[PDB]
Amino acid sequence: APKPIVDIDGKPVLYGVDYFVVSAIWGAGGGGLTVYGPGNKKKCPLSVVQDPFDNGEPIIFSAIKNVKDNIVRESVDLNVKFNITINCNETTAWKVDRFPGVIGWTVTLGGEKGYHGFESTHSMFKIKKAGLPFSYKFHFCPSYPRTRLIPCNNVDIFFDKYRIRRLILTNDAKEFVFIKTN
Amino acid sequence: APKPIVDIDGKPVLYGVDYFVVSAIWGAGGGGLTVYGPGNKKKCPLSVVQDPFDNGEPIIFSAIKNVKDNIVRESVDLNVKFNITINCNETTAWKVDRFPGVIGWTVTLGGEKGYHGFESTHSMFKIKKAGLPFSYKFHFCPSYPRTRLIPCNNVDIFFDKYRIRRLILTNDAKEFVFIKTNR
Ligand SMILES: *[C@@H]1O[C@H](CO)[C@@H](O[C@@H]2O[C@H](CO)[C@@H](O)[C@H](O)[C@H]2NC(C)=O)[C@H](O[C@@H]2O[C@@H](C)[C@@H](O)[C@@H](O)[C@@H]2O)[C@H]1NC(C)=O
Ligand SMILES: *[C@@H]1O[C@H](CO)[C@@H](O[C@@H]2O[C@H](CO)[C@@H](O)[C@H](O)[C@H]2NC(C)=O)[C@H](O[C@@H]2O[C@@H](C)[C@@H](O)[C@@H](O)[C@@H]2O)[C@H]1NC(C)=O
Ligand SMILES: [Co+2]
Ligand SMILES: [Co+2]
Ligand SMILES: [N+]
Ligand SMILES: [N+]
Ligand SMILES: [N+]
Repeated sequence: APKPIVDIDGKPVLYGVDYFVVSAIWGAGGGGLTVYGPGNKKKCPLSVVQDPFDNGEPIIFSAIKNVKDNIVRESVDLNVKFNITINCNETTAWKVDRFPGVIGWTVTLGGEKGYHGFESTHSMFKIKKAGLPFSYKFHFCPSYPRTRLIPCNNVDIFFDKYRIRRLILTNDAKEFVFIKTN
Repeated sequence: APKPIVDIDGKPVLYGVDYFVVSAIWGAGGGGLTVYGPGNKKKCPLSVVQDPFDNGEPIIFSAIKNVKDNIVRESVDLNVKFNITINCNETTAWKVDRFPGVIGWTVTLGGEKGYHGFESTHSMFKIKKAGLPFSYKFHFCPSYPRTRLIPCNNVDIFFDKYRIRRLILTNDAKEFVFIKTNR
């Protein structure tokens, strides 16, 4: 079986539980994850961004299949959402999609949950071990049937024209640790 | 008070207890610390090197002042040694010195403990927080009087001509975590 993902305290990361997802590297690159709109006058729609000032907002992982031990494991497709309320008309779940002002594929909100065909895989992410203590990266490469529209890639930070730290699909990966919220 | 140094399990690092001192970064940069000679036919004297293949050899920190709670704290001068036996006629304690064949100041064996003579400060190291989870660097800059011979600097890894991974004083710092050997 794939290895369990562990949190910063070495305990298994679990589905249905709030975690902060926080940069493993401190300083300029430090910060957890939150949401923000395009960055100009429009408030909506939202994408996933890095907050440089704090550990960000709580995130919950949801399993695709029934996972009886409730443990999140390496390189298994899963769903991701922020456990917060927002004022845009969309879910708080992550997906890969086009986002205005950003070339390429962005991690946005408005994601779906579960498998129900090709497009639902655009809401599936994998968590893989990275090269720092207790650290992981997000990777997009679903193992469920889908079209070839979105190429497989790691998730990393990209500074947009407003210097908002967007998460996008790209060759390199951002390293994160998981910190149980409570 | 300064914060405790913590080990990879988040427990305070203690004086007089064995730890492996292991690279925070995996892959090519991975491995703990051990000792090796100048790299040619001579076995002696020894310097501190990174073993790329495993967590290395056990290391013990010793306090310079009396530390009642026995906890190693950030930015406090301390002594470092390997808790191993060697076949060179020197102590297993770390110090900064010139080492045969290596340009600049190297972390070698043959160190002293405590504070008798200005030379003994060349065996004093500080552990400072680095920018990765549970990660730290060694910094040489003693807080006790000494000669101006050895400049303050961080400790990092340098591949010598044999590709032996020497620890030297330099601007950049190698990030390490501490793993209790009885774990
Ligand atoms: C998701 O966020 C919710 C909204 O913050 C959390 O529920 C809230 O938890 C508060 C304590 O942190 C408590 O005041 C509120 O009563 C509660 N609000 C509602 C509408 O339930 C929720 O936190 C979890 O669920 C509740 C029932 C408590 O057991 C918390 O300790 C749990 O963390 C967050 N997480 C989940 C998985 O829903
Ligand atoms: C320093 O290294 C010594 C030599 O390896 C350790 O002592 C040895 O520990 C062995 C168990 O790992 C035990 O078989 C040997 O009897 C013992 N050898 C001698 C000469 O004592 C020492 O380990 C600590 O002390 C011993 C007595 C046990 O209590 C161990 O559990 C301790 O870790 C190493 N550490 C120190 C602080 O001396
Ligand atoms: Co070895
Ligand atoms: Co005297
Ligand atoms: N916004
Ligand atoms: N040697
Ligand atoms: N001296």
